[PDB]
Amino acid sequence: KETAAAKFERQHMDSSTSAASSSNYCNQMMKSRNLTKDRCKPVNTFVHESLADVQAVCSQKNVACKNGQTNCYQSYSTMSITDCRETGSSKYPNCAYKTTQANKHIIVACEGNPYVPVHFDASV
Ligand SMILES: Nc1ncnc2c1ncn2[C@@H]1O[C@H](COP(=O)(O)N[C@@H](CCC(=O)O)C(=O)O)[C@@H](O)[C@H]1O
Repeated sequence: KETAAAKFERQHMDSSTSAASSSNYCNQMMKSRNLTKDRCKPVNTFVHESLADVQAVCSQKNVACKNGQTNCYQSYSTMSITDCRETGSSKYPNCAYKTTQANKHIIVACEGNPYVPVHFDASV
């Protein structure tokens, strides 16, 4: 099946643009990345940095993960991100999201060889 590293790129990487322009970004992105298939995925973040810059986080600030593992890393720099969060009114199969652009540090869990993000833990 899809590796954890590949799923991360699918769910969280969008190096295309440097930021969210349109208010339908999330609606569009959540559909295309297969995140509205069976249910509406309620919350998701996309990172608008290069894959190299994101993978480099795995050699930055080591921190605990939410689940208590210690293979999580905080980015030294703030990154361009978009937070997608389902509206109060959203109902499958017409999944509806609010798009919010931010610049924040990301925290990711890293694993494997090469040692790359496999989970998006938080932005801060
Ligand atoms: N440290 C951990 N290492 C590996 N898996 C973990 C860890 N911790 C939990 N999992 C479980 O494996 C999934 C893979 O991480 P996602 O990037 O897909 N999921 C984000 C939602 C996306 C967002 O927030 O933008 C999240 O739930 O934070 C987690 O949802 C959790 O069920």
